[PDB]
Amino acid sequence: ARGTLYIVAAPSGAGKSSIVNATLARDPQIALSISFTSRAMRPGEVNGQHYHFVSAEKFEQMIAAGDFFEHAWVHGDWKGTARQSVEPQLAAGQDVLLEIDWQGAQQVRQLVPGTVTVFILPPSKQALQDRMRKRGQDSEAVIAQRLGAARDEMLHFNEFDYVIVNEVFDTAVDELCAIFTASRLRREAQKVRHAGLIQALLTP
Amino acid sequence: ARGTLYIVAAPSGAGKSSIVNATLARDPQIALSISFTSRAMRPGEVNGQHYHFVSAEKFEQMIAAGDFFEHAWVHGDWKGTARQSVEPQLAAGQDVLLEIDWQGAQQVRQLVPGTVTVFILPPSKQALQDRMSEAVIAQRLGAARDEMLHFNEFDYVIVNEVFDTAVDELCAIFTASRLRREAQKVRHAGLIQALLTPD
Ligand SMILES: Nc1nc2c(ncn2[C@@H]2O[C@H](COP(=O)(O)O)[C@@H](O)[C@H]2O)c(=O)[nH]1
Ligand SMILES: Nc1nc2c(ncn2[C@@H]2O[C@H](COP(=O)(O)O)[C@@H](O)[C@H]2O)c(=O)[nH]1
Repeated sequence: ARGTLYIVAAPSGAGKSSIVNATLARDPQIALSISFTSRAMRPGEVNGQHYHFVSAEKFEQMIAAGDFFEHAWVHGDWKGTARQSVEPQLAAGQDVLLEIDWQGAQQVRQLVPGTVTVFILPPSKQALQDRMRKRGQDSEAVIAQRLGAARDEMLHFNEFDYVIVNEVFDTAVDELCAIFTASRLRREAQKVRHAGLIQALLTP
Repeated sequence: ARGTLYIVAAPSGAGKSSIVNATLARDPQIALSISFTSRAMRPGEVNGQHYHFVSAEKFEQMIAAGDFFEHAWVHGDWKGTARQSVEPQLAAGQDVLLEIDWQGAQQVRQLVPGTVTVFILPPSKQALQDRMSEAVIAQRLGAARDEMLHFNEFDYVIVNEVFDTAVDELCAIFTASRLRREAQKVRHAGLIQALLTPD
């Protein structure tokens, strides 16, 4: 039985990665994917942990080679989910969670129909600024640019099945866990998981 | 934000009632709806607890008056959800849970947009038989299979193997359903407008 594909999107600085990491620790049957990006490393980021950082030429080499399940030009740099991070896992029955923008989510929706997609909103525009200057010394000009890029991402929230507002951290984690739990209870998934039981109950 | 309408159906002997009651204890923002029925009261039954018991003539008067949100002929008697048990609560932002048969669930799905329907199955054929005179027992098992044949009409399916897990799963369904986009667009309309407006 194929794994379920999950998408959790949010502008950076809304706290999605902390929510996802806490959610997966509680629900370990879902694997996280590490994206590729040609954007420059920001302070505090670790290559091979937050992203696989590569050159633009290497990334475009990987585009041309067909290495990406989805990829997109995100805020003036390449971002991408490697084919090897998703397609074999899903084919092997492993659930996979992608943290990608709306452009990537749209490509994934056309590739995998039943993807479960969640958007996480910050509790205010101010909340975005606060989390950004606690991740590293960014200039006012860069903070203004990233805030603008955040609004651009949030304009596409309506494309997602669920919306979580990250007001209380432990509550947002509970809510993302409820969404993941509920998705395994959907009729079509349960028909597969309990096919034998259903056959027994409906037999005369 | 309007309340959500939830439907939980199951054959007899699947344990649905205990799961629903335990779920309501955990989630007090959910009102349970008391159905009307024309079935005769058994000695000791309390009108207004499990049902609002009325005469068949009164039930049929309510059909004719359009008073029922949904109603059906269930196991040889009338059963019905009165409009007044649903529409005011939902309009006041209170979630409402209906315990009705598959015939009723079909009517509600067509009427109310975001209706969430859940079907609960026993963990095995033996477990169903155990929970249940040979002809009466066979009759009740036959009614159970007829009910379970319609599980495919429901959005979610819970197999009641472990009780506390079944309650967690029902709670997860209620929680997740409130996070659905269209509900959140209403609930957070002001926040969304601010976030999407430029400087
Ligand atoms: N399409 C796509 N977007 C990604 C990928 N990885 C991260 N992003 C998204 O790019 C945006 C910018 O993230 P940041 O550059 O601040 O780390 C975020 O919305 C993030 O989720 C990816 O693999 N594909
Ligand atoms: N359509 C409909 N079915 C109901 C209603 N209340 C109970 N039922 C159904 O009637 C059947 C018998 O319920 P009982 O009274 O025997 O516990 C169950 O399948 C239950 O779902 C109602 O308001 N409407």
